[PDB]
Amino acid sequence: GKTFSNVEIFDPPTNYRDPQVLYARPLELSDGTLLGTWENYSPEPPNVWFPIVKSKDGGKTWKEISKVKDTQNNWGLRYQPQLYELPRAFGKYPKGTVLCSGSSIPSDLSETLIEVYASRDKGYTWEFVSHVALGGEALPNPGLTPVWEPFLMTYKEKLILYYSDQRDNATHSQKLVHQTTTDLKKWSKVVDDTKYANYYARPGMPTVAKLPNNEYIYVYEYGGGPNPPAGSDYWFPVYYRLSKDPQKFLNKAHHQIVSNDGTTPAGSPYVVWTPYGGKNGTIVVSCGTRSEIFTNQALGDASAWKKWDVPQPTAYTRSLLTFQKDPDLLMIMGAGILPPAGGKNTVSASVVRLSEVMK
Ligand SMILES: OC[C@@H]1O[C@@H](OC[C@@H]2O/C(=N\O)[C@H](O)[C@H]2O)[C@H](O)[C@H]1O
Ligand SMILES: [Mn+2]
Ligand SMILES: [Mn+2]
Ligand SMILES: [Mn+2]
Ligand SMILES: [Mn+2]
Repeated sequence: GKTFSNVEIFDPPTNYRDPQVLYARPLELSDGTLLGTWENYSPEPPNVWFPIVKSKDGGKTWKEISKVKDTQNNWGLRYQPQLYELPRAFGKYPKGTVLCSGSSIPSDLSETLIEVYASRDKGYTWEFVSHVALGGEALPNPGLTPVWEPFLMTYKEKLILYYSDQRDNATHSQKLVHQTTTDLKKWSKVVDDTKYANYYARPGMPTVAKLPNNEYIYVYEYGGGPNPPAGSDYWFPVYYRLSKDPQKFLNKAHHQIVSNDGTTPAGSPYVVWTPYGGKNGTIVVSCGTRSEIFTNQALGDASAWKKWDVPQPTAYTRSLLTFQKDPDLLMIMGAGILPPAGGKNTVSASVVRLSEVMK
């Protein structure tokens, strides 16, 4: 069998700094190997790194094979890792190269620097490729200028790196932006993806998936979005946009995700698409404040979102992975909650079948 529930990947030493672990991310290679990583809050020195775990049995067991380390800044690789496998070459990086992007940040949190590292041997060793984006102080407060949360995706002959940007700090508390490259070394000028006229709005945490009608779905948390629930004054509802050209989300209409029973997912979302479920496949979305998954089999029709229970617990930016050889299988991976986490975060995962979950 392929399914399992709550398999522990990593339990941190008890002396790791709160939250100890956070922000889990998985990747499936073209040979079926799985890699995984997370924010690893070790006592420094040495500078923090991103651990790389590998599974050859579809996620049932895991072993650390390497670390991605900051070789450039003497700061560490600290926040928001993202793994990606090149589906075609980009200059001297061929198809099957594994990228790890993430944010290099000094211990004192005074700067943020989105980097790209590459592995030419399926995750055993890593090399620095390029600096992408430099920002200011690594706290999510209006007026500071950090960059955060890289997400990588190919579109035709470009590689696009989507992220959150606080550097337009006189006009947007935070906005969503991207840059593109064709060689992994030179990055285009910043292009806006989503921004809101309310200064205090904080769209954040972009993820993107490709749909079978040649459209892309772009999902984010809309901080400051309308209709915050009773008692609260600011919330992070999950919104999305649809576009044929994934460099042009900025001019598209936005849509809140609300399931047919009225549930409104909020926080740190993650989207994938799988061919499972019909000609439109299934869009699957997780959010960071509840344990269910949200599905859509109508190409993002705003009235067609459903919600289903799964065994994987709620986690900040809980992530998802679809398996190429079996589109019915979905991995759900998390590394716990935002601090204070009380020493209790671990990295874990579950693999479910959508045909079983969606009954
Ligand atoms: O990854 C670690 C966390 O990141 C920092 O939050 C950054 C904000 O996260 C978002 N979603 O809630 C926004 O896009 C960013 O502004 C936080 O300090 C830390 O725990
Ligand atoms: Mn243990
Ligand atoms: Mn523990
Ligand atoms: Mn439920
Ligand atoms: Mn079964």
